Amino acid sequence: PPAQLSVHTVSWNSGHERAPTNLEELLGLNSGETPDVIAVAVQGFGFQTDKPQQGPACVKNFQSLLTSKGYTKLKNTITETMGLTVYCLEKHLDQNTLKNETIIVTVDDQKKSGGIVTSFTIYNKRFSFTTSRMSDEDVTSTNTKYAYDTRLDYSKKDDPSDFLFWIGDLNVRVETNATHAKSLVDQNNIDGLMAFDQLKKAKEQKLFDGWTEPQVTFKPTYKFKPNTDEYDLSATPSWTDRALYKSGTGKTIQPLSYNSLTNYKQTEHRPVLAKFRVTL
Ligand code: HEM
Repeated sequence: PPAQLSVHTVSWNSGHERAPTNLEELLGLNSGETPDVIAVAVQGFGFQTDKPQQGPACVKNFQSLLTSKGYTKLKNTITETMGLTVYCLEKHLDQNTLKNETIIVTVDDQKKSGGIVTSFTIYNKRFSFTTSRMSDEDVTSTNTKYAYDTRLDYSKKDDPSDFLFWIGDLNVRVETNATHAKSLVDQNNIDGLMAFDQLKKAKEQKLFDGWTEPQVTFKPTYKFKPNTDEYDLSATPSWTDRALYKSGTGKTIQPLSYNSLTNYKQTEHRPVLAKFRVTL
């Protein structure tokens, strides 16, 4: 069994938009890296039913790029508002110990908010990937707007997973006015604007307890005028798509890079790509 494995994650609050043609950039494969595990999370509208019939292009296009690099799709899960797919290189899998398992958590009677957790074991180490989705208006188990539920947190099991990732738009925003936020963006004072970000507030309320976000050096990923790099200042610029990590068992998880993908500009939010090296 290997000393270390690499994991790439991407999430995007893509809304109504279809999957795009250059997936190598999206998955962080454009400089020839070969991650052991890839997870892709989307938030948007109407996936499961699929009235635009983009399901088949999703499958066609992802399966065509990834199967020829040695990936097996462990699971794709879709709801009306979320999608989560996890891929792993074929060479790591053993059917007798993989114990591939997904749950879906619903918090409302329309099944629009909640999350997905997909877990599996390779080399006797358990990985869990979560995505989640919450509305501002929702009544919730936390009495906050944040996309946390303890059922989605596999570090709060009696037998916590070894490597945990939570990816998606957490419904965490920047709590200041648009003018001040845009001034801090224009000055590139990322840490100054992050001071107003709600993740620390969620953690003060004991949500996302013990979860770490890699250092953010990129500008807010929302809200943009589509096809441009111009902020739509009808919303305070915020960091929407996030990647969080933790270990339940004291394993080292080292972020290598964490960045927004500004070249993908076709919508209001920009995708966020994180790359990690984990030590077994
Ligand atoms: C641009 C954002 C999107 C991304 C990144 C994305 C990503 C993915 C991924 C990675 C898969 C699994 C592919 C595989 O089989 O290996 C998938 C499946 C699927 N996607 Fe998307 N998707 C997007 C947009 C959409 C939209 C707008 C719809 C329509 C509502 C949609 C509908 C579906 C459906 C129905 C499946 C499952 C189809 C099947 O299992 O036959 N996707 N998507």
